[PDB]
Amino acid sequence: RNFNNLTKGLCTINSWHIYGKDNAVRIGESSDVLVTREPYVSCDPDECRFYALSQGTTIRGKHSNGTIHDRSQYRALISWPLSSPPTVYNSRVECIGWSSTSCHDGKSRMSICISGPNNNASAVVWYNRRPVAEINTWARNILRTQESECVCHNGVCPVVFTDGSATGPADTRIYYFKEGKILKWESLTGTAKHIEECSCYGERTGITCTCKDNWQGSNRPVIQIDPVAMTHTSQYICSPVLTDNPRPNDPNIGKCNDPYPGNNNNGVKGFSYLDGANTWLGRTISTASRSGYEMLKVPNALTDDRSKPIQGQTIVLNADWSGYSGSFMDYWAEGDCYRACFYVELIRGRPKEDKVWWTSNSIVSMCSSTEFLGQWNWPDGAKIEYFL
Amino acid sequence: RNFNNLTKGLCTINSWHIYGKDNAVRIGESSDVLVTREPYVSCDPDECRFYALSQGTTIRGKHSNGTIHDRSQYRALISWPLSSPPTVYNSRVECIGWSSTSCHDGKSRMSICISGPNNNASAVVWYNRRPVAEINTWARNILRTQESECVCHNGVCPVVFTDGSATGPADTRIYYFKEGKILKWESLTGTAKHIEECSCYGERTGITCTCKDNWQGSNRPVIQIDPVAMTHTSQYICSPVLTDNPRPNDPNIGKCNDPYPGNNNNGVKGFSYLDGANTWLGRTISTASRSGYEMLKVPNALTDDRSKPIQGQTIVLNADWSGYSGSFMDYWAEGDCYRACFYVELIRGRPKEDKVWWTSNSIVSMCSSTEFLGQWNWPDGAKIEYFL
Amino acid sequence: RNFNNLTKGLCTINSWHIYGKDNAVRIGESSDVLVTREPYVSCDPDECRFYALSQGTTIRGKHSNGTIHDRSQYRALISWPLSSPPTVYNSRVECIGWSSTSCHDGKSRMSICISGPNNNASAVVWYNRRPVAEINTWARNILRTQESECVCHNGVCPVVFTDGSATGPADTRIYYFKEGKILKWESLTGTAKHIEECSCYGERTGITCTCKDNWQGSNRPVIQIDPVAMTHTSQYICSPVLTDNPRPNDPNIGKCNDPYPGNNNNGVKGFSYLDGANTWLGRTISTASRSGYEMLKVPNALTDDRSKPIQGQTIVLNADWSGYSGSFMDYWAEGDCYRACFYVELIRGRPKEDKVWWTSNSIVSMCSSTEFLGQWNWPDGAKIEYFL
Amino acid sequence: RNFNNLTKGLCTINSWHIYGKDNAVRIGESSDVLVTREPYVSCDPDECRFYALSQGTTIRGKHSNGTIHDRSQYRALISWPLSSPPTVYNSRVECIGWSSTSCHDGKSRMSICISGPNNNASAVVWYNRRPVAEINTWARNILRTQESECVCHNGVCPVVFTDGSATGPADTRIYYFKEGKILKWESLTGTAKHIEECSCYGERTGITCTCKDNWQGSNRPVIQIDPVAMTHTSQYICSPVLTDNPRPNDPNIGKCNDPYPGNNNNGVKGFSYLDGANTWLGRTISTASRSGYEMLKVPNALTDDRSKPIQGQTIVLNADWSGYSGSFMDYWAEGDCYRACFYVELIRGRPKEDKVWWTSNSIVSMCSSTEFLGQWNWPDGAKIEYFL
Ligand SMILES: *[C@@H]1O[C@H](CO)[C@@H](O[C@@H]2O[C@H](CO)[C@@H](O[C@@H]3O[C@H](CO[C@H]4O[C@H](CO[C@H]5O[C@H](CO)[C@@H](O)[C@H](O)[C@@H]5O)[C@@H](O)[C@H](O[C@H]5O[C@H](CO)[C@@H](O)[C@H](O)[C@@H]5O)[C@@H]4O)[C@@H](O)[C@H](O[C@H]4O[C@H](CO)[C@@H](O)[C@H](O)[C@@H]4O[C@H]4O[C@H](CO)[C@@H](O)[C@H](O)[C@@H]4O[C@H]4O[C@H](CO)[C@@H](O)[C@H](O)[C@@H]4O)[C@@H]3O)[C@H](O)[C@H]2NC(C)=O)[C@H](O)[C@H]1NC(C)=O
Ligand SMILES: *[C@@H]1O[C@H](CO)[C@@H](O[C@@H]2O[C@H](CO)[C@@H](O[C@@H]3O[C@H](CO[C@H]4O[C@H](CO[C@H]5O[C@H](CO)[C@@H](O)[C@H](O)[C@@H]5O)[C@@H](O)[C@H](O[C@H]5O[C@H](CO)[C@@H](O)[C@H](O)[C@@H]5O)[C@@H]4O)[C@@H](O)[C@H](O[C@H]4O[C@H](CO)[C@@H](O)[C@H](O)[C@@H]4O[C@H]4O[C@H](CO)[C@@H](O)[C@H](O)[C@@H]4O[C@H]4O[C@H](CO)[C@@H](O)[C@H](O)[C@@H]4O)[C@@H]3O)[C@H](O)[C@H]2NC(C)=O)[C@H](O)[C@H]1NC(C)=O
Ligand SMILES: *[C@@H]1O[C@H](CO)[C@@H](O[C@@H]2O[C@H](CO)[C@@H](O[C@@H]3O[C@H](CO[C@H]4O[C@H](CO[C@H]5O[C@H](CO)[C@@H](O)[C@H](O)[C@@H]5O)[C@@H](O)[C@H](O[C@H]5O[C@H](CO)[C@@H](O)[C@H](O)[C@@H]5O)[C@@H]4O)[C@@H](O)[C@H](O[C@H]4O[C@H](CO)[C@@H](O)[C@H](O)[C@@H]4O[C@H]4O[C@H](CO)[C@@H](O)[C@H](O)[C@@H]4O[C@H]4O[C@H](CO)[C@@H](O)[C@H](O)[C@@H]4O)[C@@H]3O)[C@H](O)[C@H]2NC(C)=O)[C@H](O)[C@H]1NC(C)=O
Ligand SMILES: *[C@@H]1O[C@H](CO)[C@@H](O[C@@H]2O[C@H](CO)[C@@H](O[C@@H]3O[C@H](CO[C@H]4O[C@H](CO[C@H]5O[C@H](CO)[C@@H](O)[C@H](O)[C@@H]5O)[C@@H](O)[C@H](O[C@H]5O[C@H](CO)[C@@H](O)[C@H](O)[C@@H]5O)[C@@H]4O)[C@@H](O)[C@H](O[C@H]4O[C@H](CO)[C@@H](O)[C@H](O)[C@@H]4O[C@H]4O[C@H](CO)[C@@H](O)[C@H](O)[C@@H]4O[C@H]4O[C@H](CO)[C@@H](O)[C@H](O)[C@@H]4O)[C@@H]3O)[C@H](O)[C@H]2NC(C)=O)[C@H](O)[C@H]1NC(C)=O
Ligand SMILES: CC(=O)N[C@H]1[C@H]([C@H](O)[C@H](O)CO)OC(C(=O)O)=C[C@@H]1NC(=N)N
Ligand SMILES: CC(=O)N[C@H]1[C@H]([C@H](O)[C@H](O)CO)OC(C(=O)O)=C[C@@H]1NC(=N)N
Ligand SMILES: CC(=O)N[C@H]1[C@H]([C@H](O)[C@H](O)CO)OC(C(=O)O)=C[C@@H]1NC(=N)N
Ligand SMILES: [Ca+2]
Ligand SMILES: [Ca+2]
Ligand SMILES: [Ca+2]
Ligand SMILES: [Ca+2]
Repeated sequence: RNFNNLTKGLCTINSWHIYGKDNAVRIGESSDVLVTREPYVSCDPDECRFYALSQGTTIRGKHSNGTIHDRSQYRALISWPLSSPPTVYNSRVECIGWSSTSCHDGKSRMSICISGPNNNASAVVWYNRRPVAEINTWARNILRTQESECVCHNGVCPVVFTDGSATGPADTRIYYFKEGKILKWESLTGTAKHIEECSCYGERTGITCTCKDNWQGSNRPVIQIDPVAMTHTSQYICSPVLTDNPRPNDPNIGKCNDPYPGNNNNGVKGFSYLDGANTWLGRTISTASRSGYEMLKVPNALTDDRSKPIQGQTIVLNADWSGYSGSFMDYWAEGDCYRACFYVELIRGRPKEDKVWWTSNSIVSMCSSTEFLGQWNWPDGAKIEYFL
Repeated sequence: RNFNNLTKGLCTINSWHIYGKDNAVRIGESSDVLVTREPYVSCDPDECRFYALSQGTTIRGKHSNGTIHDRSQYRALISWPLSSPPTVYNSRVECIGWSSTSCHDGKSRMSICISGPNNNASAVVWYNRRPVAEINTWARNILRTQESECVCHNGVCPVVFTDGSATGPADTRIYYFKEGKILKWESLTGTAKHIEECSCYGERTGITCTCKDNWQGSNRPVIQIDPVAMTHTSQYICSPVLTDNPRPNDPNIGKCNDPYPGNNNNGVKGFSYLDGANTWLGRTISTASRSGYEMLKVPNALTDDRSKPIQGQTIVLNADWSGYSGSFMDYWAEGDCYRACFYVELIRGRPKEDKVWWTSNSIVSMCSSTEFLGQWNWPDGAKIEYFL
Repeated sequence: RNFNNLTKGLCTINSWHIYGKDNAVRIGESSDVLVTREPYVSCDPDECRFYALSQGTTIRGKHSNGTIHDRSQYRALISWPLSSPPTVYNSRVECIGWSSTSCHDGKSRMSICISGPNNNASAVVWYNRRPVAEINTWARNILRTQESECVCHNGVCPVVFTDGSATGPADTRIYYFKEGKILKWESLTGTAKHIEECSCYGERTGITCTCKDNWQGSNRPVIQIDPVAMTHTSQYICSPVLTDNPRPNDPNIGKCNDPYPGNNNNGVKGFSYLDGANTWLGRTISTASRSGYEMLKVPNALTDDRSKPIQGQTIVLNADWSGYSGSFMDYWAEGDCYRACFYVELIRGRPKEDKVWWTSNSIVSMCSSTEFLGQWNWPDGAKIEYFL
Repeated sequence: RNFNNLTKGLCTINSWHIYGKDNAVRIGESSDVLVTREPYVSCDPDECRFYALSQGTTIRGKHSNGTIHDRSQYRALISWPLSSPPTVYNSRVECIGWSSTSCHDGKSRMSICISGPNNNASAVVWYNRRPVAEINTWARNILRTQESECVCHNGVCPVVFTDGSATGPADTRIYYFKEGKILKWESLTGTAKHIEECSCYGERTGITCTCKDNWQGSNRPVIQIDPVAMTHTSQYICSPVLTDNPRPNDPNIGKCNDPYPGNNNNGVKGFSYLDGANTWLGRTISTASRSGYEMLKVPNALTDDRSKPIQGQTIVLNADWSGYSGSFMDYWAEGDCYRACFYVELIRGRPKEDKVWWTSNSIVSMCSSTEFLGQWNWPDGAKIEYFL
């Protein structure tokens, strides 16, 4: 086997087709399905799999009570076959913790899990299913990472971490791993003022990450990483099509180098594909809550502070709950281009649906098509009343 | 690995032997068995598997309520080991949607799933477990396909699709795929007046598909495909032994080039093996409903408008519910001929058994023998009262 | 891979050690464990597995009601990993039917299942997981076979079948298969007067089968098969240590060429290892019912009509229910001799325990040791009251 | 494949990072999780797995009643994927019995299980999943072994056994196996006065086992084995940091060649890594009961009868139940040193929590880091009240 190199550009995105859906909450009403949150998708050279942070209990289990909680000792990164639900009997534990990332370099997979109390957390870096390196908290305030896949080029896999405040300046670092070992790390540079939960993808231009500014911004910060030089830049998506949640209404001028104001101390993990005229942004439909999901074609969104949509696709109706979203691609597929993909976490239960005492989710996932395909909408599909 | 070529003729069919049976509804009374419908069987070079459209819930799950419904966002094509039931923990998701086909070309498997609303559905073509090509609705009226396996020759795998009315003229296309890519498509030609849910098999003569005319015909339309020239013809089975359901009683003269009249706007997926004196037709025993199943040896049924049975075998008693049926063969078996096989979907629940709120099925499957074997009958075997 | 040849003798049997136990009924009180009966064990070159006839329902399932029944359409030969229980999710279906045998020839496995009504049953012979040959009933009276593993030599795998009365002269045939194809069959010859449910093993001397005379005999008939010449002989175990059940008390003179009288029209499947001074016989402890199990070292039991035990080992206490027993060996193990093994079916439920409405079993299995090991006893271990 | 050789030293231990955790009791509240106890971890060259003695019932099953019991016929050594729980459907049975050890030699795995009544127990030695050798009880008083992994060097795998009194002098033997065959055994020599449940690890210096003195000692006996010469020595950990449970308070002078007095006829399985200045000892926090767990860096603990801690790490709070602990390492990992690892059994249920009628456990496991990582604590996490 050889390390994968990012040699292709993105395929032209003319619409999005259904890729995967697990219906986990529906099935888990009467099956041993693990409670999860913070899911994602990631491919090996021979298989693509769903990933998430388990809560170490099934949904029907009495221990599902209290699973709105983010960081217990009972959480772990698990993976399971594409579009199956995460069950006790089919889920493979990648590592133990409450914040994660994972990616295949073409030879083996690296998985990283962070665990610990708020003031003493640590990352353990796994490679080829063995622990290889460890990183202690540097700011003693909830060391945390992407919650979606990382990306590798010639064996080098950059990962974005943040340690420090969620409501003020924090200490973000970009680490560069190879075979699980730390080659290098660097402090965040550029104009992004706060970074969490980066969603990344790679193509010949390098690695592009769309993150969340939890502190002041409702536009999304972007980190662009050169995995050969092992350097990066940062800014915000310039477009006035704002993509965090909650967020203000879309203005006519966005902000390239500072947070667009209106909403503070909150946000949701999200993503974009930034590719000139082939640029597509994901966002919740609601400006107030994690409901609905849509894709919008916004030419040169990264650099054009006046850019507006010229095409779109609804993925989840505003009437239905969404959640985290992130990017991944099958780097090992046939063809001359990388097909952009994404997932949307469909959160069920607390805090929005409090008649149950649990919080979980299911997954829907799409990839791009060069056809202009008809659109459907893709709800979680479970009926909360059944769980009462 | 090499692409499979259709180099053999059918084995002589002198009776049918039991091949597989999953007892899914019996087992699912107390196990995490997924609700399904529209099942089939399909072989890889090293394994044969059961396939069906899941409803994204188990039978005992409260979400089984309402599963008479055909086209939700919670459906997916799944496969699972031969004669096991389709469980949450053993079912592999092939693609997402509510109409499907799948076949192995000798190197890898192609699976196709259609999803979307009635006026905006699309097919996604998967090859070697990756999405490769997409096809948008062309008539904006429930794009739909075979619901049983396709067949390949030297890498070319033809598939029959229909888009348009179920009760009048529609737009049927035959697509020719290789490695998931579209080589060619053509509009239906010939004398078949309406085409749905083709059941196909291949042999040195080419690929033969027996379909359903939902509009006016109670004889079955046939499409004969040359996978090298990538062309086809169509007509009806000439025999007065009528094989759709519901249907009129058998006359003494059938119809080769037009629907045999009596029953409109309904039908059931079915199959036949058309092979001169070695011809066998499948049909429900009842002329009114999906109950019973029998095989009848009807020499030259395809071409002889006076042909009658000279031998038969009961598969399911008229007292027991049947459903969809279709053809498949193990193209990778040893020997000098292809052994004809088929499955019968045994539907339980709604609309016929409405004391439960779900609709599901189990599978029974037979293959041909050159012996004249004794016959049994093969009911689903579940007791509805247990589910109350 | 090469066909296995029977080149070794039996290891010296000085005691029996625990080999496997699945505790199926205990576990099935609260797990999706299939109802079974007629179990056995059989090895591949890389794995040994448990086998049994499923009843197509779990024990806790309402369809377990009535499973005392022997021959429904819902039965199948299944296999599952050594010492695990037969669950819905881990059981592999080998073929469909209500009487079976199976064996690996060193290259692939042959499995045979019989299905059908009493007057029209048929065997389907599977090889490398595909149906290859079929055999119709020849006496129209419950065609039936070994219910434990067959044995192969240089690709030839003999199997004993019986068709006809259980209470009078019947038509027994020995079939010789290779790669699933019928090389030859012959009618039973020799002095055995009735043959059912042969338990076989192989060693350089040939293949030895210990069967059951259901009609008149409480001594066991023996069939000795030469798999090269494809011929056989038959007689009874000469020893007055009688090993059927029910049976009379042990006399001082046995019978070599006729049934030992006292009990008619009943019996249980059993086994022996007939090897001169290294001869060991299995039997129930009770003479009246299927309870208890013991091994007895009876020198030259096959040929000596005065032979008595000189050593023994209790396997299951008389206070505990037993059932069918049979022979198997790991033909692919290291060493200079074949280690004799056996299983005992531990039947729970009806008819002996009628407070439940089901009949099932678990498995215990032992192999021989050249040590003189201490003995334990091995009950099923389930408490019937828990199922009420 | 080649036999593994112990060619590396221990990595420098500066802290411990989370390695695995299965949350078995939490998950088993509503899933088919087997009741276990006496767990451990052991690696193959391509995978690391959890191991334990099943009780042949699930936790929610009614047969969980009475599982405080140590030695029934329903116990077996099982293994399952790292950090998954031991379920009916994912657990692989290694052998049958109520005391075990297991280890991979680089080519295949040896597993040993002891079964039988107290006065007639026997060990069966399995190699590459086949029984190879058997050992009868030599003292007729509960033949018993390590309850954690053994260690191999160039194909030779030493194992420590004890037969005889738990409250007085007993007969301990060290066996040396290769490919499951007995090369040699020897009686215990040295100054250890009672030996049970050795926890072993290997490094270039040889194989080091830390055991339990059940009779008089609250310091732990140590056996040091040369797997080439096949000889051993024994003594106690000299340190006054006492590590058995229950135990007296730590004095200022320990004992090298005799039991440190204060607590008789009890103890718990435990471990240490004895490596000069890189020495770390594990122990329960409580001196009275199996609660809490901590690691303490105690330079030259083995040889220095005045040695005290200079660093530590809490693993389980004193408020939480612990249990058995033992050593293992991934001998097949990359790098220039072997990374020390350990597991802690977290016992739930009886005798400490008697509102339930069962006894089971979950597992937490850590490995060493050369970083000085922040510490968390790792409770079982189940709420007993949920099981009522
Ligand atoms: C079968 O399936 C197919 C395929 O899915 C379906 O076809 C799809 O239909 C959907 C729904 O209509 C389309 O999505 C929308 O796309 C429009 C963009 O396209 C329009 O505008 C284009 C740009 O026009 C401008 O520039 C051009 C030059 O570049 C200039 O020519 C023009 O004059 C103008 O200046 C047009 O080019 C385009 O026309 C083309 O396409 C037409 C088909 O759509 C075709 O008929 C034409 O002939 C031509 O070919 C077209 O006019 C997006 O604007 C829109 O997204 C907005 O609206 C949705 C609600 O629907 C909202 O959720 C979005 O967030 C967004 O609106 C918010 O943001 C805006 C930007 O800031 C803001 O201005 C809005 O006020 C609004 O803001 C408010 O809400 C948000 C969200 O809550 C909040 O954050 C804000 O604060 C604020 O409160 C949709 O994405 C697909 O493109 C279309 N696909 C295709 C291939 O056709 C088909 O319908 C299905 N068939 C059936 C029968 O069902
Ligand atoms: C152990 O197992 C074995 C193996 O399974 C069992 O043996 C099997 O037994 C079954 C049941 O009897 C047989 O199935 C039937 O086969 C007949 C066809 O065979 C008969 O007819 C042949 C043709 O005769 C004609 O042509 C020849 C020349 O070609 C000429 O010589 C003759 O005079 C006549 O002109 C005969 O050749 C054949 O004889 C041969 O075989 C005999 C054994 O069967 C043997 O004894 C002879 O010596 C000779 O060797 C034989 O006479 C099918 O016709 C029949 O199917 C019809 O009937 C069933 C109900 O039973 C029905 O469900 C079918 O749909 C069908 O009838 C409907 O359709 C007809 C065609 O349109 C129509 O005419 C009918 O009126 C009827 O239509 C009505 O119902 C349908 C359905 O609801 C509806 O749609 C219509 O609208 C309308 O309402 C069976 O398939 C097996 O062939 C046979 N197998 C073997 C190898 O023997 C054995 O019984 C078991 N043993 C025990 C103890 O149980
Ligand atoms: C730890 O574990 C170890 C290992 O398991 C335990 O040791 C084992 O202990 C068991 C139980 O005692 C033994 O099983 C029994 O073996 C005897 C056979 O051995 C005895 O007889 C031998 C033959 O003697 C005759 O011939 C020799 C010459 O060949 C001659 O010298 C002698 O005078 C006589 O003529 C002796 O050689 C042998 O002695 C040797 O071994 C001794 C140890 O056992 C040792 O101490 C001596 O020094 C010497 O080395 C010994 O005396 C079997 O006969 C017996 O089986 C019968 O009894 C059981 C009930 O216990 C019954 O279930 C069996 O079916 C059978 O009896 C039925 O069938 C008979 C034959 O027809 C019939 O005659 C009986 O009347 C009876 O029939 C009735 O019941 C049946 C069944 O329901 C029914 O069908 C009939 O119709 C009728 O109603 C046992 O198998 C093991 O051999 C022994 N193993 C070893 C290695 O030692 C140890 O006990 C454990 N330790 C502890 C502390 O628990
Ligand atoms: C984020 O995470 C990090 C990493 O985990 C956290 O940092 C960790 O903090 C923990 C908790 O404090 C530390 O564990 C303790 O370690 C001490 C040992 O270190 C101390 O002592 C060292 C030795 O000093 C002696 O020798 C040196 C020369 O060698 C000499 O200089 C000195 O004067 C003295 O003579 C010191 O070197 C060391 O200082 C160094 O480290 C400091 C940081 O810790 C640093 O600040 C200094 O600058 C310097 O660098 C330090 O002083 C262990 O002694 C202790 O274990 C005892 O106490 C715990 C309870 O806390 C108890 O459970 C243990 O069993 C043990 O005490 C029992 O046994 C003793 C031995 O017999 C006995 O004497 C005690 O009385 C007691 O016995 C009683 O209880 C037991 C148990 O029930 C019973 O059996 C007996 O019978 C009896 O009843 C802890 O292990 C970590 O080392 C530390 N790690 C690191 C890398 O810093 C950090 O806190 C977290 N941050 C936050 C914000 O939460
Ligand atoms: C695409 C679709 O919904 N196909 C239907 C099909 C269809 O309604 C009729 O053929 C008429 O066109 O009939 C029914 C049926 O059992 O009659 C099953 C199919 N259900 C599914 N494939 N999901
Ligand atoms: C084919 C068949 O039904 N075989 C029977 C067998 C049979 O009734 C007797 O041997 C008499 O002929 O006995 C019973 C039995 O436990 O006595 C089990 C077998 N059940 C099954 N194999 N399913
Ligand atoms: C063979 C056996 O029963 N070993 C016991 C062990 C033993 O009783 C003591 O060490 C005294 O000798 O203690 C207990 C224990 O938790 O204290 C667990 C072990 N249970 C099992 N291994 N099943
Ligand atoms: Ca924000
Ligand atoms: Ca019709
Ligand atoms: Ca008899
Ligand atoms: Ca002690």
